[PDB]
Amino acid sequence: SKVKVMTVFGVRPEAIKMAPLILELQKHPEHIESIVCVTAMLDQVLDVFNIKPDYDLDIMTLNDISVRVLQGLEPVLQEAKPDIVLVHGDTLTTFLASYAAFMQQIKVGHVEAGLRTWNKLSPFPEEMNRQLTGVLADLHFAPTDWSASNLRKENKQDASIFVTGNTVTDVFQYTVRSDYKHEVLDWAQGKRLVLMTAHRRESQGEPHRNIFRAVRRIADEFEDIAIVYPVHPSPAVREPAHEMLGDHPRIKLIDPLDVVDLHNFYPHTHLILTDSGGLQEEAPSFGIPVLVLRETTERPEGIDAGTLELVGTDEEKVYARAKALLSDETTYARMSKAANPYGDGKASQRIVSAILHSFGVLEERPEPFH
Amino acid sequence: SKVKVMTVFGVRPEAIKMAPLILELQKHPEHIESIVCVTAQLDQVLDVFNIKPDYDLDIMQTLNDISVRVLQGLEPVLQEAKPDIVLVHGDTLTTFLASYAAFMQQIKVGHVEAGLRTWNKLSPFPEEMNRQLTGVLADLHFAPTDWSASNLRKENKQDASIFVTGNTVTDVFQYTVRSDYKHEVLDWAQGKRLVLMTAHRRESQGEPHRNIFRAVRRIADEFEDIAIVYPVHPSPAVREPAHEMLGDHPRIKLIDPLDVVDLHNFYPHTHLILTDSGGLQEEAPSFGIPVLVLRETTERPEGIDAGTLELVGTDEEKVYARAKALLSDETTYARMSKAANPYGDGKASQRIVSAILHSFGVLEERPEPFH
Repeated sequence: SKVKVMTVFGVRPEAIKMAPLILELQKHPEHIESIVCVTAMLDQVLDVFNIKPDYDLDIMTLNDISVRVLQGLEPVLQEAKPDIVLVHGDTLTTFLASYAAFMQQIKVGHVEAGLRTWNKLSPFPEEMNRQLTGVLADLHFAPTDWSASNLRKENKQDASIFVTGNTVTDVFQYTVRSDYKHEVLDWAQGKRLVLMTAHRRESQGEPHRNIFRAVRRIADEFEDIAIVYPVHPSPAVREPAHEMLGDHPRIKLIDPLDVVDLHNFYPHTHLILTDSGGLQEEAPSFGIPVLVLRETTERPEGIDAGTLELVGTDEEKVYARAKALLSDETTYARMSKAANPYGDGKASQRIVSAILHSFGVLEERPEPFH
Repeated sequence: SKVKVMTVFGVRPEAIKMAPLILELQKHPEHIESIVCVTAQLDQVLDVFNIKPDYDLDIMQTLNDISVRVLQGLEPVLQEAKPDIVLVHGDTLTTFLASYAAFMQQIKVGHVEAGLRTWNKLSPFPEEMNRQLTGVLADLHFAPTDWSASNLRKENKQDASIFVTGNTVTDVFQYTVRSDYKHEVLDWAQGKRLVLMTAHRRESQGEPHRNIFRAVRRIADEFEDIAIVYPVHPSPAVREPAHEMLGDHPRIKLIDPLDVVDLHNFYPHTHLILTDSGGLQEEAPSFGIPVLVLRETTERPEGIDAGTLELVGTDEEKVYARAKALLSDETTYARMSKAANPYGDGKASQRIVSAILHSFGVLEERPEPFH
């Protein structure tokens, strides 16, 4: 008999962040039996990573989902009798699965533990979901030292916290290929590829107008850049973007990129302007400095590490900081050299070691991630 | 148009501690509409206090079954009654579920008796995990004591959300104690210092009980002005060694366990207590009665910290010696009797209602905390 590890998730983002961990668990058949339970059509990502769910609950109101996840999971847990349920992040499923496991005295491991706004109403219900999971979790896999210190602020036992980095950083192995080809990359071939995204609804109109004027000026000023802008579908973005950026030789407006396309652009790209939490988390793995089109951010670790800079939404600031990053090779090499404080691409390895250690199979505590 | 407060309780003890708070809520009809929701897996308690449940889920059982049933039951009740705040008590599963049901409808949560911690999810199970889960859903924490509030601050709860109110257990004596009260055993004890002893914990049932019974016997032989009342655990593993070792002594009356209302009515007549009851330890010091605790430790420091309780263990000599001391020298009796019950002053319900009124902006000034 083995450590029976059941991973439970049920949305597209959760699936991608859990896939590399599941693949890591399957590398230890000596010590671990890897069970996968989906709550939920997440089989699209599961076909990429070639993950076969052993259970598929179907939950096609917050109270209704809660009841239905609890009902579905009870028989799954008393049949499989896992030693540890692993949940990810801050979905309703993360909390409900931890709670189903708590009610059968099954150990809980929380992947991406410790993220806090300390505001119940923002985000809702994710802040409450991650605080509830926080009280049910036996093992906290904190991506960062800031995450781990959130957990210490709540009086969690130090020995229960493992800073592992984020598994987001483990997916590039499965996703990035050399074979990879795109018309947009061919169009950008000889130039510094500048990747920009603005999907935040609250920046439509005046803020977008300001960003676009700064970007146009930058396109005009630099003859050795090619700006790729995967534009938000909304007419409230498409129109102003086409109107103000649509007929420039060094700006390609395109349809939003798939995750796999996005990951494959990263090796080719020089600078990012985004308001995406995802690009801010991933891009530094490839040396890409990120200028963040926001007044603030929820996560401090990127700022403090210098992988990201807040640049806001006003024209002068966006232009100036974009200019500075594209000429001043000192600031670029600085942001580019700083290592992704969000992970190594070895988080799944550390989480599996932490599970093995907690069950007495590994006598040594793995080295954290700093 | 008022602050609609729905109070939720599930078990006999939960109902008794919530009863005084409901009766206090009913005293503010200008500001508060009081609603009562029962979620039981009780009709005596609810009659003693004259409380009419407005709602009632007749719950049929794993923790998961209860969990699904309470959630299913409460969604209709909260959708209809549309309360502004849900009040929940202690560390029951139902307290958490009711808090969770409320959270999903963005309904405010008030937690009565918040902040009790062992920081061990395995003792008690599932109560420690239940009160931590409730702790993350509560908007208002009604901490019985400063120690309880300190636990909540250790968990990074915001200071303005914590109110130290005292415990509503000290609010129930007004409703249960009558001057008109009579009892055979009270008459038997008349003219004497009544020593009330209980021994309920299964952990001590054997040679610890024999050690205690021996100490009690030597105290019964020694003291002429003493009457020992022992409402014995009805289990033959206790009732037999008790009736064997103490049942002959004319200064000891072994009787059946007391109703809560009877126990409360003994308190004004009792000089001294020996117990392992967490209940007597919370209650008796409201009547200035010193308690010798028949345990090596207790979960809860506030009693020991105040001089209301002394840990005395189960070893014959120390039970004897500490019992003898409390019966012999005032100055020791006096230190313990005079110290204010750190668990409450009978006004907790009043402080909880003020906290609620203040949180809804009806009372502009933050009310003053218990001691």
